[PDB]
Amino acid sequence: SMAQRMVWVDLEMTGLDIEKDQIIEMACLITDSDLNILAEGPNLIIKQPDELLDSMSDWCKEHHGKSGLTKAVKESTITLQQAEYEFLSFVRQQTPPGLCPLAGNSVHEDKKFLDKYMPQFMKHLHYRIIDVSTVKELCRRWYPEEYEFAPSHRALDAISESIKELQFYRNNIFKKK
Amino acid sequence: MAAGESMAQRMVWVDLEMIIEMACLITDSDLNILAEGPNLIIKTITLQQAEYEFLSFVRQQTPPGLCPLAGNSVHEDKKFLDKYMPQFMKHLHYRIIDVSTVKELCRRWYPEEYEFAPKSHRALDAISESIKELQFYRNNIFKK
Ligand SMILES: [Mg+2]
Ligand SMILES: [Mg+2]
Repeated sequence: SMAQRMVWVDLEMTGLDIEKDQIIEMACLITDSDLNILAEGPNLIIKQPDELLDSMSDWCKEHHGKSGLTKAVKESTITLQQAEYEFLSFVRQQTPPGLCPLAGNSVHEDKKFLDKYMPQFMKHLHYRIIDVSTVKELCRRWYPEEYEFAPSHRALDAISESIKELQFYRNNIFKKK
Repeated sequence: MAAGESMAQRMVWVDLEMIIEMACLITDSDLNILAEGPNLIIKTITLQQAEYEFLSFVRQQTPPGLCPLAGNSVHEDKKFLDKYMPQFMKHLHYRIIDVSTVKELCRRWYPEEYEFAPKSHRALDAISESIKELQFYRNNIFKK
């Protein structure tokens, strides 16, 4: 039951460089094994210095500017430690320790950034992941017709769409019972 | 399909076992093995030479940036390779085909079929087992 819950997480960062870039937005949801959303967790924008934001890549600067994320990061007073406190408290109240997997689209990158910057949060979770993008690639290869009809760079919207994408895959390309 | 799409839908299967043994091969979109790559030992050669070997192989086998890494819990292997074989990883897509994801989905949604699924320490045998496991999943829990 609770051991089969999933911890869905999406991150927005200043870039892909794990050695230099930081987390600027994070959202978390808790679903059961049937993808029913059980709990909506914190949706936080994490304060980061102005120099890193002004030094972002062209893709990151353009997109995080058009979405208003850069201005929100400039506006935020939430540190990385406070964000980890909130997320750790949420998952500790929602999941049993060490049994539930991270979930999302290409969530291995999010797992890299969380292992580096939120290690206690990741210590609460299982080591396996549920990568929706794996199912996406398998659907693109084996079910192109269904893939064509499958369903803002902000964390909450992205993770909601990830859950819906996996639900579409289960409804359309997995064996009916 | 259009010319080149079947090649763009190939998979680069890799496995690493800890002295580190590393093996790699290529499958088509239907999991048929097309070519076997190097099977190397790194700390009988150096990391840079082994990276060159694997990169030359995947250059001969997949178009740049289009094909994903594949394997069981391949995210850990990708974490290692992004740091120690970055030129090899730059040839690959950023998405992965994690057989462990399908394994978890089968355990949750198809437990009866899950009890029948396939489950040495050499990397090539691990790749073979991962391919057979994904094929079992396609045969038994995916839409006919
Ligand atoms: Mg995402
Ligand atoms: Mg996003």
